[PDB]
Amino acid sequence: AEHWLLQPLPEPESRYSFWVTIVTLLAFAARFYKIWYPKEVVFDEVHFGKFASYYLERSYFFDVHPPFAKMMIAFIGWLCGYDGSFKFDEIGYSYETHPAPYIAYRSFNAILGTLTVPIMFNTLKELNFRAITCAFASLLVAIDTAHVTETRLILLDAILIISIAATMYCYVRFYKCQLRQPFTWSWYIWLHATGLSLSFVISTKYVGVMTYSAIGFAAVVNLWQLLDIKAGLSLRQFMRHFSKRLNGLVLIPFVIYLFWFWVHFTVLNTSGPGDAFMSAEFQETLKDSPLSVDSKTVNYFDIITIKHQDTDAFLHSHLARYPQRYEDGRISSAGQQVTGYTHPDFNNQWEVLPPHGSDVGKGQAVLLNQHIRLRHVATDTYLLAHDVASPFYPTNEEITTVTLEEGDGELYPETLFAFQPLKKSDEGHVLKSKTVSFRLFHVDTSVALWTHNDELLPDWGFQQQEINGNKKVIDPSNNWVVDEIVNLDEVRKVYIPKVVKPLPFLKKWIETQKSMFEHNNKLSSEHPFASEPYSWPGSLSGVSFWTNGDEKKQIYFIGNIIGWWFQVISLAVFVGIIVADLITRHRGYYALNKMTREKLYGPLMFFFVSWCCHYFPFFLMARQKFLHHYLPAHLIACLFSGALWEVIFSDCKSLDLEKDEDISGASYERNPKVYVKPYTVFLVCVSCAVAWFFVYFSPLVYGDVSLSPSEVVSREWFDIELNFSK
Amino acid sequence: QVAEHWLLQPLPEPESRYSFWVTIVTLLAFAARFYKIWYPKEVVFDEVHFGKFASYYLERSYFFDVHPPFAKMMIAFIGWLCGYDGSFKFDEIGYSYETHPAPYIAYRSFNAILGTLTVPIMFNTLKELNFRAITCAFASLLVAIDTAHVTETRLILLDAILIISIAATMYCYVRFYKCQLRQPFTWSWYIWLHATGLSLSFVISTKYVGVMTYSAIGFAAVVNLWQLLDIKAGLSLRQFMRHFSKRLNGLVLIPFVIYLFWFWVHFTVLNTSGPGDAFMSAEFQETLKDSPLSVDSKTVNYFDIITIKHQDTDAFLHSHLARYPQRYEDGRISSAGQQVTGYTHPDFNNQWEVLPPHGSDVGKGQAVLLNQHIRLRHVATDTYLLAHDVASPFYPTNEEITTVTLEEGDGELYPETLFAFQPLKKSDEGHVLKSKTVSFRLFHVDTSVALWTHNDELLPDWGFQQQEINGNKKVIDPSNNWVVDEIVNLDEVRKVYIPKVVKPLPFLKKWIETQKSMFEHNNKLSSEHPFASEPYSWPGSLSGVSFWTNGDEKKQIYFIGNIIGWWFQVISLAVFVGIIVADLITRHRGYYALNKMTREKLYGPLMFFFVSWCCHYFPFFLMARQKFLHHYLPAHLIACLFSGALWEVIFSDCKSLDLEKDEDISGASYERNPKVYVKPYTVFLVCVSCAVAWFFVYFSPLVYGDVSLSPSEVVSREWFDIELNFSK
Repeated sequence: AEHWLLQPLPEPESRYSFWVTIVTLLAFAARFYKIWYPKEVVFDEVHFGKFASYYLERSYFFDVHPPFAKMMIAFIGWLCGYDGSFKFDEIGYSYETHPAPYIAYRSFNAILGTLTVPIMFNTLKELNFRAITCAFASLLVAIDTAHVTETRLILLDAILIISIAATMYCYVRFYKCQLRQPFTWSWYIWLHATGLSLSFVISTKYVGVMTYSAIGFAAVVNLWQLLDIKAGLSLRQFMRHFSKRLNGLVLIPFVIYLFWFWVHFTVLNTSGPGDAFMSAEFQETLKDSPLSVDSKTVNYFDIITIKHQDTDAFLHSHLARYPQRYEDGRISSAGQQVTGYTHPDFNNQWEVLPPHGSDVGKGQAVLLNQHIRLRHVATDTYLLAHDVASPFYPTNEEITTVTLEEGDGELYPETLFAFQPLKKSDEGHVLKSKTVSFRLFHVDTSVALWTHNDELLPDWGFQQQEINGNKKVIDPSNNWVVDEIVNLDEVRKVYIPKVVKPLPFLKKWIETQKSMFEHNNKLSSEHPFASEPYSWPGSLSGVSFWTNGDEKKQIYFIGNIIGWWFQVISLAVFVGIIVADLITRHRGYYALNKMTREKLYGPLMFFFVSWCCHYFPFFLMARQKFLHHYLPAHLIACLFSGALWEVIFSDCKSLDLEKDEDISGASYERNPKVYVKPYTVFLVCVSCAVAWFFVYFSPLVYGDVSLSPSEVVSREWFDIELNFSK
Repeated sequence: QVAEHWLLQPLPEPESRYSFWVTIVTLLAFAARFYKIWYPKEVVFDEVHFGKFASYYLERSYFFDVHPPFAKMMIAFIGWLCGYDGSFKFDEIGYSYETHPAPYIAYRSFNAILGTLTVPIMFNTLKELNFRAITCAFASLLVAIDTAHVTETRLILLDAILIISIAATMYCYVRFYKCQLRQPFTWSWYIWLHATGLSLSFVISTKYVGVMTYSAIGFAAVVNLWQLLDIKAGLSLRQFMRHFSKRLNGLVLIPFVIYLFWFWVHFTVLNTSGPGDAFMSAEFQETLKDSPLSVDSKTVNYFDIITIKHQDTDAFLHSHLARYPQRYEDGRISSAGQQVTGYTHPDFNNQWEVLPPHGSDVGKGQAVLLNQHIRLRHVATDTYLLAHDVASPFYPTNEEITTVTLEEGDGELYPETLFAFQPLKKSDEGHVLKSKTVSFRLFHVDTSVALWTHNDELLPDWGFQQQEINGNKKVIDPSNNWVVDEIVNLDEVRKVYIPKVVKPLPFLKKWIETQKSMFEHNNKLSSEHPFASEPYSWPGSLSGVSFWTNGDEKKQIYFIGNIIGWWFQVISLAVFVGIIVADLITRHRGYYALNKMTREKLYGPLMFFFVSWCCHYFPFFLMARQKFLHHYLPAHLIACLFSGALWEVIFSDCKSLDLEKDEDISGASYERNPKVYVKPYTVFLVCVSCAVAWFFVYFSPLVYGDVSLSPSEVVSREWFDIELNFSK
């Protein structure tokens, strides 16, 4: 496409500036519309918000994707002065109870999604297409429902898609500089800008290898043309092209990719949820967490305080006794009261004793799920649970205490407790203060100790929380932690500051990289929205991102079906045109003008092959896949479709059907007329249909409007299952 | 046209030299396949499947398989020629052919003939591509004495029929292409076109992997149609359309009719109900005649007295007046209830009356439906079958099965007497229960267990050494399967065998149903295999498959390629890619290193074999189902032709006359008869042949299974991921 791409622009710059401004303002309006809504965690915000928090805390985490895009999200949190306190644990968590800077994160993605549109516009402008063609192709991304939904939420895809758009643009700029004058300062700038953008693509997600393949193919095709003796280059000049492109497109981008891992390991210098994925040698490079520095192994004969996780109350006892009858007339034991108390005192102190007749001595660690006894230090009594109903809950057991003589006698079984782990995998691990949650499980009656703060004991229980034996052992509200060890040896009191051992960066990176590829290939899950590659170009199914049951509102991830089908038709029509051109030429019939062919076999073939690189490799992947994996291919299909329809509405005819205009010295029409009037009417009709669809699906893009069940069902077609259709 | 000047040359040697070498390599191939063909006198590997299918064809019993019928019908046809009746079932590996005489020597001999006849077809393929007689001999020798091709083609396997049909396809297509170059639309051109189509039909009618052979020939046929579409070919569009329509007919339409013909034969031979029925619709099964034996198989009605038989242990559900001991040997407490046991002999204590639930309007003579609640009354003790939350004698997690009195079972224990004949498939819920044909789980309604029994351990003296009957919590377990064997109280009107009225089904409907079932089960889900292997390991022959083992004699058959031969082919493929890349680079630079005739060999026959190898290798990387080393034998077969051809080219005078001039330009002078350096070429081929033959002899104990190896000799043959038996 040398003669086509070296032409002046087909229109004045003011027309391009007008249309790029309009489509950028539409893209801005579509992404920033109600950006504060929903005020809850949506979809994969549970992952990328959580990773932003771990960067701010400097806590080591593992993920299957490279660090760059997550560090960009974390960097916005850092600019907002966010500390990482909020964890984004589940979908539907309110941003009002724990203020994460979610508007700033969503706004950052909305900016990147908006800036993608003028990069797409300028890509076609640089390929010498008309301003209306550039506007239309960019509009197909500006008001696509899937591109809008993804680029307003705290997702990696806004950073991926802008980096792909920037890669395509920078490569087109590089290629025009290559056609005009190679080895100019501008040629080096655009080569290294293509490499930089390619680095950001692969540093966001490994699917970025498809963008390397697309640009790599185009760069190899152009290197082949420069290797031809007809190019007039010496082998030394060719080798200069090769070595400079290898440096700009492979070596420098690889150094920038490694730089993001170097930043990642320098920021994440504290032990965290990622430790389980790494070797002990890697974990030795991490500092102890600030929380772990105040943690200690619990031993037999340690005096401990036991704290409830949900109510912050301590397990407490005092010389007061349960009333012989509760207010409902049930009979209590008239035993010593065990209560939940929110203030630290001497009545919160329990000594951990081993079972009677055990060989277990002072300084041995308590293991999870081992039988223990708890002695209340202030009253010198054993903790006890029995078949007596609790004050407020007739089905739950009263928790009391017994004398040492009675508890070493007949009531011995009723004094047996265990620090039962929350997970069966954790049985037999060493109990530690502050870090190990457990259920305080009674061995004989099979209940867990529980407390609540919705109702307080009457005046006879000092308005303290009730402690009772809950029969629903698995209930997450039965969770306790050892808060303090009161009798900690001064040496034990002295924190043991792990000596951080250094690991060479390349060893650290190779280990993390192997773990990334192994976990990415080795993973199960399910996700009731996974989609095979054959369904993507049709947008035949989508993904539920968020639902509110009370308001009957939902966010649903789906493509603009009119826009996507228009692109499928465009791809099919182009294959038909190329096959027809090849057949007719093989018959000595030259239907198409040289300039039409330069558009078809240059920019359109470049986008078609680039789309193939972002679509067909997914048929070879056996892992879970989803519709969002097609957004890179759809982005290229928007450029392609805009370009194709300008060619179809151009004067494509050869001057002489019996003569090949590609023969050196043949006359050909250099400025094929575009039929602007019917072309503009056609583009307006398609744009109005795409805009109508975007408005019709806007309640599902924004989640901001409740739909009646009949309106929900009216948007269910193919394999689109929506919530609230009943 | 591609390689037109090369392929139109006279043969490089007299026909007597070709006749000499083809005879020698065919005699070697015969000797390698027929060596001890009677050994082992036992069922080996997949002989359990293909021997069994041969038996079902002879009995006319309907069976289902994931592969098309042609190759199995060829095996069955040898049995039919031997007067074999199909009595022997080939149920397991190691079953003796002496106790039940199947014509296994005749079946193995048929495959050994086909494996032997593959070798002269391969030889003649290269002869027709104008290669030297020694080149044809060497490429055919690489198949004649390959350990994998030998092992497969002497056992009762489909692969002998597949491989000869692929070899015949390649040969027939080369013959067709030479007729196309000389004079199109001759009688010989039609013969070879339809012979290519016929051979292609046999490939896809043997295994669906035969689509790779259609792709290889289809690509070559499209490339040649593309050359004939060229205005420079001098053909009118009418003459081109005549080529197109005749090739479409000979390579697609006729082969498809022959493929359908084998299914028509299959459904005409298999006209009786059989083990395949479970894979087909009731409408398909209505086209099958009943099985004679099942003349007494009949609808089970309420108030029928039945015997219930376990599928895996052949034991009947049995009960008697003896009681469980108050404590088992491990100290667990039993119910001290009446014993329910598995008994292998038919008696009066196997008799259970099928009763409807209490308060049902269901009368005598109404059919029992699958998954309906029922009660079972033991006829001899007048007690209801019961399951409860008491642990079984041997399995602490499984329930004890007992019986209760009528008064107690009609009282508080009523829920614990409720059973269902639970179908194996959810699709079969609400169907009529029938004796002998309908497998079910005997499901307890209250505790959600299935009745189960085993024969690895028998009850102690208090349980008369009978099988335990227990309530298995793993309901879905295939070992929980039961059948109604007999209806003891059957009325004379029902007793009279009811000759099912056979209903006709249109052939295309029958074929479409079977074909959908074939593809669904082939890509059903498969699993993992102690011998499954991935495509990347095949060209190296890095792992093999155990086919047979005898523990007493320490003998084994192991399926593996001739590693020297396979690595020589990998090197050959790599060298050719290097030659093509070097030719392309040098030409771009205006340097014409290679003579026109050398290029016609490289871009004609060698490229045809290279693309054909690619079609038989690379598509397996896109397949997510289980795969095995034998799937590469079609690609290896093509790689043998390729490697023989390539090394003749390397040992030829490949130089252009003028390195600055393209000899492909019209009117350029080129050397028409490039000299082969026959002396160093023959020494090279003899050295490689001696190495391949040495390897074949060294592995021959594992090909034939006929020699016991010491543990050190076994370990000396273990390399890479080759695990052999008796290494300890």
